[PDB]
Amino acid sequence: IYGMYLSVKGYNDKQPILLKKIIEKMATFEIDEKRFEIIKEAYMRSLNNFRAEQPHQHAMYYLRLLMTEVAWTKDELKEALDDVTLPRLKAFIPQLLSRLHIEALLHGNITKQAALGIMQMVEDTLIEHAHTKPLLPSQLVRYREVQLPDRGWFVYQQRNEVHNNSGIEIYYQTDMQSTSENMFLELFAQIISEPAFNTLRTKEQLGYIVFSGPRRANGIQGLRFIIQSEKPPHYLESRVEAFLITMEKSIEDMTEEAFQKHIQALAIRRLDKPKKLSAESAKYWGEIISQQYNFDRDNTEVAYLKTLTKEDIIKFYKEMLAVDAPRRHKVSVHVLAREMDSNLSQAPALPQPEVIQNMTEFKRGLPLFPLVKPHINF
Amino acid sequence: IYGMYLSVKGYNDKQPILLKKIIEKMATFEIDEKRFEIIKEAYMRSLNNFRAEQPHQHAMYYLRLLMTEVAWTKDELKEALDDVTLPRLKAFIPQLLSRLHIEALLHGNITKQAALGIMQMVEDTLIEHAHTKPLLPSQLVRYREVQLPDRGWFVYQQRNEVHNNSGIEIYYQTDMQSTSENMFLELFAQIISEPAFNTLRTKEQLGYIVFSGPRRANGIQGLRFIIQSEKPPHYLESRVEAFLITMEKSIEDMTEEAFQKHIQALAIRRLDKPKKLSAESAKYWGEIISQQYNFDRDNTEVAYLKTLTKEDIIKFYKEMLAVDAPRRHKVSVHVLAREMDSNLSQAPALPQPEVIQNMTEFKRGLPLFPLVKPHINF
Repeated sequence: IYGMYLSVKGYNDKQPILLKKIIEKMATFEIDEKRFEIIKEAYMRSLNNFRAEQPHQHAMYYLRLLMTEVAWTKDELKEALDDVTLPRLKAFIPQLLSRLHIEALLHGNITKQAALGIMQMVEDTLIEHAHTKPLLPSQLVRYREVQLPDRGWFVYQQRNEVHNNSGIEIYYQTDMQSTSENMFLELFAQIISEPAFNTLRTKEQLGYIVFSGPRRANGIQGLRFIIQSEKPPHYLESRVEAFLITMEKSIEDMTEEAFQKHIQALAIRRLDKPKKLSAESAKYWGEIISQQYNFDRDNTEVAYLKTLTKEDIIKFYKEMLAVDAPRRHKVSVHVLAREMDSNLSQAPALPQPEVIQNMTEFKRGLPLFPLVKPHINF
Repeated sequence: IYGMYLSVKGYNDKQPILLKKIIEKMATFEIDEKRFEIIKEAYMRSLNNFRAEQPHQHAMYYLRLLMTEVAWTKDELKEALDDVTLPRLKAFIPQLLSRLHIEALLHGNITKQAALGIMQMVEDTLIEHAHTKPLLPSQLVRYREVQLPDRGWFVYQQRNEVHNNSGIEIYYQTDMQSTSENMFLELFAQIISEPAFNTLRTKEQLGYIVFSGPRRANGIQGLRFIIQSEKPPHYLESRVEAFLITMEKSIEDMTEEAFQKHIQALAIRRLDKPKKLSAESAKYWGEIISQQYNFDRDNTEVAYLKTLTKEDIIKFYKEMLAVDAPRRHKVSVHVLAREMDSNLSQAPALPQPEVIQNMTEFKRGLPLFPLVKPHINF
C-alpha cells in the first residue's frame, strides 16, 4: 500500500545477476497485451472470489478496512478494473518509476562495499532507464490508525454468502505502541492464552477456530479475539465478555509464583534466537518497514517485563480492558452466515453498540493516531 | 488545495453565455506555449517574491503550514517548478478533468429548474469534452488539523530577510468547532477585543499592527494574537502572557451588566443582516466549503450565547487558556527581523518551549483532529 516490495533470497553467488535482470527488466517493461488481458481477467475473478473466503477472514478484512486511514475495498477495485486499459497502464509505469524512495536491507554473506555496490547498481539502472529522481521527505507519509473514543463500542456487520458459519473479531484498542504498553498487552495475552482456548472451544465449543492475542497496525495495538462459529456473533460477543470477567478473577486469585511463571514463559518465547538467516532478516525488516528501528527491542522489553507485578496488570485491565473501563476502546466485526437473520458464567450487561453504516463517515468522526517515533534520529 | 473554484457574479441576463464560454474553453484548452513560459516565468518570480512580504504575513503563513495535514511550502513548489514542462502539463489537464466532484451554490434571480438547467449544462459539457466521470465517496477526503498535546508549547522560528521588523503569531488551540466552544471563544475574544489593542499598542507601543481574535481552520478553532514589532518575538511573547493575566482579573472584577453588555455586543455583531446579494452568498458558501452546512448558525449560537455567565467563561479560561491550564494547547511562530540574533505588569514564568526543527516530523508526532460532522445527514 506504499509501493513495491522486492525480496531476493538464496546463494549469494549469482544474486547480482538475477537482481539486474529484475531491475532493468522492471525499468524497461514491454507489455505483451495478449498476456495483459489474461492476467487482468484472472485479477477480475480473483477479486470476485473473495466472496467464497472464510467468515473469520472476512472479519479480519473488514477491521483492517475500518481502522486504516486509507484503504480501498474489493468492490471499489473491481469497479475501477474495467477502467484499466493498456495505454493507461503503460502511461502509469514510468509515472510510478519517475520518483521513488528506496529503503533496503542487505543481510548475509556480503561485505560493506559489496552492499554499497549492490544498492548503487540498482539506482544507476533506474536513473538510466526510468530517469528516476528522489522523493521529497514531505511525501514519505505513512497511514495512521483510527483513534477510538473512550468507553465506546462500534459494530460493523456483513454477511458471508457462501459459508454456513459466522465470524467475529473483537478489537480492544489500547494505546500507541511503547515498551510499557506492549509488555502490558503481551503479558496479559500470555496469561489469557491457554484459558481462552480452553473456555471458548474445549468447554463451550463455540467453534473449531478460536484465536487470542495482540493486534499491531500502523504503530497502534490492542487485544483481539477471533471466532468462527454457527452461533450468532452477538452470542459470541457475550461469551467472550463473560470469559474476560472470568480471567480478571483468575488473576487476583493466582499465586505470585504462578504470575511469575507466566512472565518467564513470555520472556523465553521472545528471547528465542532465529535459526535460519531469513528468520533473522525478518525481524530487522520488521523493525524497518514499521519504521521504529528498534533493533535491540527484545532485550529492552523483556527486561521491563520482569519488573511487572500483578496489580500492574490488574490496574491495566481496569483502565483499558474491563467491561466498564474508563478507556475502553472496542470495535467489533460481525460476519453473518449464509442463512442468518438480524452451566456457563453469566455475561455482563453490554452498552448499546453504535452500528457503522458507512465506513467513510465512520473514519471522519474519529481522530487519527500519531505515528510512532523512530528509535534513531537521522 | 482541493481542486478548482469557479465564481460568476453579476447580471443574470447573459450568465449562461459566459459560463459556457468558460467551461467548454476549460474542458478544451489549447495551450499557447509562448504564453505558457511567460506565465510560468511570472510564477517563478511570484514564489521568489514571498521573501519580501511582511513579517506578520510570514507568521500566518508558517502556522497554516504547521497545523495542516498536507501543505506544500513555497520552496518545495519552485523547486518542482523547473520540472514543469509543456507536454507534462497537457497530460495533466485531462487527467485532472477525468474524474471530478462538483458542489455548487446558485443564488439570486433564478428559479429551481433554471438552476437545475445551469448545473446539468455544466456536466454535459465536461462529460463530452473531458469524458468526466464521478469520483468515489471514499476519495472525497479533506485535510484535518494537527492536534496539540495538553500543557504543551511549540515554537517555529524563521527570519524575514527583507523587513527590519519582527513578526509573531500565538495560536491557543482550544477544541473542535461546536456551538458551545465557538461562543466560548467568540465571547472571550469579544471581551479582550478592545483591551488587547489598548494594552499592547496604545500603552506599550509594541507595534502598529496588533490583532486579536478567533482562528478557524479545518473544523478546529482557537485564540490567536498577531503582532509586528521591532522588539524580539520572545519579548512580545511575555507581554501577551502578562496581558492575559490582566484580562482574567478584569473579568472577575467586572459587573454582571458589564459582562452582559459584552454579550449583547457580540450578538448584535453576528445578527447583522447582509446588505448585498454576494454578501449573503458568502455565508452560505462558507457553510458549504467548510462542509458543516449550518445555514441557521447565527440564530442557534446567539441564543446559546445569551445563556452564558461569568463563571462559564472563567471556567473556560482556567481550563483552556490560562498559563497553567490543564488543556493549554499553544504553538508560536517567530519571524525574526532582517538583523536579529538568537510601568508594566509582570509576565508569568513560561514553560520551556519545544522548538520545531522539521515540520514533517512535527506533524507525525501529534494526532490528527476529527472532521466536523455535517449538520444535515445525506
